[PDB]
Amino acid sequence: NLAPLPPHVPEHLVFDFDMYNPSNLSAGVQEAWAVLQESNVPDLVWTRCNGGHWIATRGQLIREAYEDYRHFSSECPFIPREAGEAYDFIPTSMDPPEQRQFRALANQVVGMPVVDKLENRIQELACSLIESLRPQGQCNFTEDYAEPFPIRIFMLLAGLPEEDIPHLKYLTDQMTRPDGSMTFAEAKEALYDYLIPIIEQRRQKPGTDAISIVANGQVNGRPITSDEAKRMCGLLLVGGLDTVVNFLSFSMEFLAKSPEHRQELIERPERIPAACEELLRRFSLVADGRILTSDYEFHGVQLKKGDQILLPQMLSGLDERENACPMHVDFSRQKVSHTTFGHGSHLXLGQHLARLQIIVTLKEWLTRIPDFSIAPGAQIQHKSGIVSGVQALPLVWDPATTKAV
Ligand code: HEM
Ligand SMILES: CC1(C)[C@@H]2CC[C@@]1(C)C(=O)C2
Ligand SMILES: [K+]
Repeated sequence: NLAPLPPHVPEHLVFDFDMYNPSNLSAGVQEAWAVLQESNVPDLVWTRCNGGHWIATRGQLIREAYEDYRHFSSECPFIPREAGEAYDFIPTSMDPPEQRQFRALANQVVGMPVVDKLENRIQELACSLIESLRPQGQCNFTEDYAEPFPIRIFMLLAGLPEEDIPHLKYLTDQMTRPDGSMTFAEAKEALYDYLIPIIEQRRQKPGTDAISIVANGQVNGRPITSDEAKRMCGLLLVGGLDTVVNFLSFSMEFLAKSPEHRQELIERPERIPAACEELLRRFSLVADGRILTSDYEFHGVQLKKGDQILLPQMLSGLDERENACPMHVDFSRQKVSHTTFGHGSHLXLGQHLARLQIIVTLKEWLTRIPDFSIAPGAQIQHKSGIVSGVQALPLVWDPATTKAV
């Protein structure tokens, strides 16, 4: 239900948006969140859902809050409070000064030099999967590509067996879009239960994989601890298993529904990177937040120490104050403004990997299957959370229109 309204919150600021089951979900997730930017809604609102918390609804406030880590701490970055309290991943649960030293280590395993080394295998995997689907004239895109394409690459990078994917994917999903079977704390402890023996093993006998690299790594010139390594490796798993996996499906749902936009990319494939950026804006999908370190008056609103504030990364690029006609996809948009990969000191460090995976998927798919549609009669369902997603995406095409390459 709705948590009782705290005394310090004026009733005129109440807007009971449920980030885990938003009212207008049937219209699309981004559409469902964009209700927070309707004409009657203030820049900063209180929702009584999910224990009660603030929501910044506009790009300007979201950006300002991500910059001000002194007032807006990452210590408790998830809603609901019990999830944010249990959340201890590194670097995300940390503020400067201590946070930054951990970013360099994470960059060693998923940063640009690593992405370069993996790029041929990434390309190869996309081609392999797509060629196998091509003659079928149909797929369940979420499970036939959106999942295995990013996840098998992450498993390879981390040196984990592919048979472990269903278990790990289940756990990650419970931390971002819980189905009610597990609390965040339970899913976290299970993920750590998995990692503990692996980290011990790889500190004793290091390999070349990501976990070995992190577990035996150094931070600001001193050895990382087993526990710090566990808390970082957990985060890396969530990133590899539950980000681009969802994003690809939003993109592909859009392309199937939009023949005019596909054709643009078939006629002019060099536009694909710009298209990637515009889609990252339009189908932005992350929303986490921060906790107030002290009482603070922010844009005329009295925020109280300990208050949680959702700062939906998703909303910045959908904000008409940041981009004209924001629900329209324009691959030639001149200034594509978004905070899809975050803002401030916690900027996504997986973004080279993410962009490569998106760009590769678009290029390799459109080359082989230029003409495809949503299965006739299908209604695409979505699920909202910390990272939002597509429940299923049945696609169809005429094999005669495809090219084996
Ligand atoms: C479309 C794909 C992705 C999106 C939209 C995305 C989004 C984000 C966002 C919004 C943040 C900031 C969180 C915050 O400020 O609290 C973040 C941080 C982070 N992301 Fe990504 N991400 C994506 C892919 C990836 C991938 C593939 C990885 C690979 C491991 C990854 C690893 C990380 C890490 C390690 C951080 C923490 C940085 C820090 O706290 O200093 N992300 N990401
Ligand atoms: C918000 C994120 C996308 C970012 C990387 C994975 C994620 C769910 C986190 O816990 C930090
Ligand atoms: K915490």
